[PDB]
Amino acid sequence: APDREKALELAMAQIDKNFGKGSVMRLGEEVRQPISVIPTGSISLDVALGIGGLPRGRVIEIYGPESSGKTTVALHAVANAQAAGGIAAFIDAEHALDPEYAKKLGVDTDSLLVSQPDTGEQALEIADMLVRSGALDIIVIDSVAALVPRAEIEGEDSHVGLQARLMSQALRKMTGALNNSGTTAIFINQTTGGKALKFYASVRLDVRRIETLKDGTDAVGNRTRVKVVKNKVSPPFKQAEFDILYGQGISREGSLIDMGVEHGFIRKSGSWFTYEGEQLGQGKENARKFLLENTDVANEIEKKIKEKLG
Ligand SMILES: Nc1ncnc2c1ncn2[C@H]1C[C@H](O)[C@@H](COP(=O)(O)OP(=O)(O)OP(=O)(O)O)O1
Repeated sequence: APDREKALELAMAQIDKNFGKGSVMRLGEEVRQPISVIPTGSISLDVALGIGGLPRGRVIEIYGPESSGKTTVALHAVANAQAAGGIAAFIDAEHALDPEYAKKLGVDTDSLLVSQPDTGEQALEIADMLVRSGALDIIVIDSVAALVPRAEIEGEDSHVGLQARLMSQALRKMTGALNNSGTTAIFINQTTGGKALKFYASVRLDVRRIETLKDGTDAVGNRTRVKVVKNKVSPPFKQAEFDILYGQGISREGSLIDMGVEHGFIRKSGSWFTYEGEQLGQGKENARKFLLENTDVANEIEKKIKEKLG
């Protein structure tokens, strides 16, 4: 009887000593703790990730439909890793970034590095050496797909001299660097030229806009769902949902009203949210309005919501 479970252990462990940690996991295991971790400014996602945020020194991929949220996450990530004496670098090859939105998200623009490569090759070289300086915490590439080769942009084919070669290369040599430097790297998507990225990424996130969050009126943002389809640091397949308000981004408040009930610290006495006797208000975003101004109560709720997990 114990020979099986014990033979599986000697073996299992054997697998880690040859191929790393998360080589063989078990969807249940809570096995743990890597101090280094950048909170995504989404308590929700953070636990779904298992280790409470994006691992540092690992390459990451956030993919999905347009306008779902991927970059809003990445930018929150920046802001966190940044508000802790972190130095971020945003290699922009889409010319889409909006500093006024980034600021409201807590990002330090003035101190944010911004490269606007010309060739895909350039971007990955600049990113590479820039990560080798071991000075950066996080680095994000906006749009994997928009990293076209020097050739495709000139004339010199029919697919052969590839992008999904340019990707395998840079990814190969840059993967190591990150390990040492302990810099964690976010890549945005929408394979294409990937097929190599999907393998490297120690964590892959499948983002998608589920609901169209309205505040009675009609528009305020939208509900985003995220499935962590690959995780070599914790158990995969967990998922999370959070609110994104056209203006502020991931709703901290909302993120609590959700967790607050999914964990009983708040009661649904019929569309009427309540916490320890006193009422928060009727209507999901009416309670967020309560949790907004009353930070004391939220601090305790967040505090209790955090103690109930880890
Ligand atoms: N500058 C902005 N001001 C206000 N809301 C914004 C802004 N940028 C994005 N949003 C809001 C509106 C959208 O419903 C939502 C989409 O987030 P966003 O981070 O742009 O997703 P994304 O970058 O993952 O997707 P994409 O693949 O199209 O690049 O966020």
